[PDB]
Amino acid sequence: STGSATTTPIDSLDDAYITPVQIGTPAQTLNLDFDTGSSDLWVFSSETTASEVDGQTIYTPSKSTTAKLLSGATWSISYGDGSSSSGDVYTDTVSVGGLTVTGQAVESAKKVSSSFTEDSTIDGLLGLAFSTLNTVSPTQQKTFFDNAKASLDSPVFTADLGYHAPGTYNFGFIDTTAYTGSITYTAVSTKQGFWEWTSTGYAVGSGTFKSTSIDGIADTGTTLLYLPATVVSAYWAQVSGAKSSSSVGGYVFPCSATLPSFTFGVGSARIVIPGDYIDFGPISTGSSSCFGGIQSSAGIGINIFGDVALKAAFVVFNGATTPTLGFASK
Repeated sequence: STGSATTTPIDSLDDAYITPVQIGTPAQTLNLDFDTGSSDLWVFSSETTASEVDGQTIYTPSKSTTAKLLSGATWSISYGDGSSSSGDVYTDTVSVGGLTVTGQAVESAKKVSSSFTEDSTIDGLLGLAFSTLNTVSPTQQKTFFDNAKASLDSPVFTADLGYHAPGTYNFGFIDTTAYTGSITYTAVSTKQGFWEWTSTGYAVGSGTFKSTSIDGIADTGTTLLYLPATVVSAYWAQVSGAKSSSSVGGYVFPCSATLPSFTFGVGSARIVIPGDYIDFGPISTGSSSCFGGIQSSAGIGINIFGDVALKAAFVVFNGATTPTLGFASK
């Protein structure tokens, strides 16, 4: 089997991407944030505290003839950005782009943090990291991909995120028309539950490539590119007037600037992030100070190849017995 679904930016900045997902019988379609940095499929629901729902579409398990309470199971998750959610668990039929999993754990939110409430466009998350990170207790549950894998034509999914445009998540096949050149594959460590890999270095603009190992995670659920402070300083030094602002929470730059590109290495291959992908717009409405899309990972404890990086590539998440990651230009 295979599946293919379009993923759409939630706003003009590409702050996140939403993908429609069919849950239950008859189908209830929710727009979920596919997140290769976590491993829970959770949704706003009829059980979510009413004051914490503001415009989201909810899953109502009582209206699904295939929903079953997973007795005694609860979940609770906290994300790197400080947001969180928790609740109980149903199993139900879940389909993405024509690919169907029966008996998928659907984690129903009883509580969500303010950041989730305040974002009316995201109805929940669909985790695509390794199932070892799943938070369901006392019986850990499998991700949608893990459940689908054996049935897929090939045990892979691909992320093809757009810049200020829709893109595609495919399951079970590699669309050879969706990228240019070849796909370069690179080793993955699953030790921390992430799609963790080592970039071979970077360049800023038309500058020389610096060969240096940068361990980090491929994370579709993180907006920005978080890299070591040395790398980030080298980038922003090429933008007149750019500075790190403790009050804003990262590097800012004059909105009048033209940003240089940023290149990262994948083995001997190179992925070029155009400068415009690094512009996250005014820090507040009407400001001439703009927020940067490359930020320091210092104090995160891990480097994160988030959407800024991934949307410059066609990315293969290869879930073979020994997982790997592939990157192609596009």
